[PDB]
Amino acid sequence: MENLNMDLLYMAAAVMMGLAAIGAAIGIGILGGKFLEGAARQPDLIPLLRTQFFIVMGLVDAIPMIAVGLGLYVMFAVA
Repeated sequence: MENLNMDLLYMAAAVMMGLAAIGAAIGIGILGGKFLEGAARQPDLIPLLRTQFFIVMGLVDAIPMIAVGLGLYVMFAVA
C-alpha cells in the first residue's frame, strides 16, 4: 500500500500527463500534419479556423491533464 501508493499516484500523473500532454501533442502533429495537406488547397481563412481548433484542441488537452498530474504528483512528494 504505502509503497504501491507512490507507484499508482506517480504512474498516474506520468501516464496521465504523458499520455495526455503527449497524446494531444502527437495528435496535433498527426492530425495537424495531415490537416494542412487538405487546407493547403483552400484559402487560409476557413481551414485556418478548423486547423487552429485542432492545434489548440491539443495544446489545451495537456494543460489540464498535466496540471492534474502535477497535483497528484505533488501528493507523491508529500502525502
